[PDB]
Amino acid sequence: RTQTGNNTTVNIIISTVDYLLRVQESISDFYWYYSGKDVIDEQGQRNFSKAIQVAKQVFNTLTEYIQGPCTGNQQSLAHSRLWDAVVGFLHVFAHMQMKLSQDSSQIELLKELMDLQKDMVVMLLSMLEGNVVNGTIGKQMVDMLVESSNNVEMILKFFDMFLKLKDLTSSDTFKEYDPDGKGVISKRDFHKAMESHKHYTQSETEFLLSCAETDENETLDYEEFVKRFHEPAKDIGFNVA
Repeated sequence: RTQTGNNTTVNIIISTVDYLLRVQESISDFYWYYSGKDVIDEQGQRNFSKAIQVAKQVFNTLTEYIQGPCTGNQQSLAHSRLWDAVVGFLHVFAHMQMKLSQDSSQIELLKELMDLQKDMVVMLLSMLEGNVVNGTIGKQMVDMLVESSNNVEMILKFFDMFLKLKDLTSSDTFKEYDPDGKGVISKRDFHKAMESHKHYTQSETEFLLSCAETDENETLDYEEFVKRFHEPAKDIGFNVA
C-alpha cells in the first residue's frame, strides 16, 4: 500500500482493484453478449472459465491483502472502486444462476461461478474483520447492497429454493415415492411430491422441473440433483448469512 522509505509510492492495493474492475466489466459484457443466446457454445464457455479463474485469483489476492486485520488496506479498498466491481459481479451471479441452472451442459461453468461467488463473499467477510459499531466500511457495504438490492434478492431466493430441497427429499411424504434406496424417481412423481409438500410455489415448482435433466424414461436421480445444487447453496448462503 505505502512504501515508506521510497521517494515515490505506488498503491499496488488500488491497482489490483482497478484490474478487478476492468476484468469484471469484460465478464459483464461477455455475459450480456451471451444473454440472448439460448445455449453457450464451447468457445464462449471456456472463455468464461478462463475469466472466472482470473477473477478468482484477483479476489484471493485482495483477500490476502486485507486479512490479518490490515486496517490500512481495508480502508484503501473501502474508498477504492471495489464496490462497483462487487455490484457487477452480483448482477452477473444473480442472472447466470437462473440461466445456467436450467441448462444441463454448463454444470462445470455453474460450479466455477459458484466458487467465484464464494470467494467474493469471503473477500467481503475479510473486509468486515475488526469492524466497529457504525463504521465506515459497514456503511459503504450496506450502500453497495442497497444499490444491488434486486440481485441480492434473486440470489437469496435461489439459495432458499435450493436449500429447501434437502428437507423435501428427506421428508417421508417424498420418501414413499421411492420405497427403496435406488434413488431414481420419475418427473411425474417429483411434480406430485413437491406440490404435496406445498412449501414450493408454482413458479418454484416449474423452475425445479426445468433444472432437472430429462432422460428417455422421464426419471431423475434426486441424489445427484441435491448434491449438485444444495451444497454450493449451503456454503455460499452460509457465508452470506
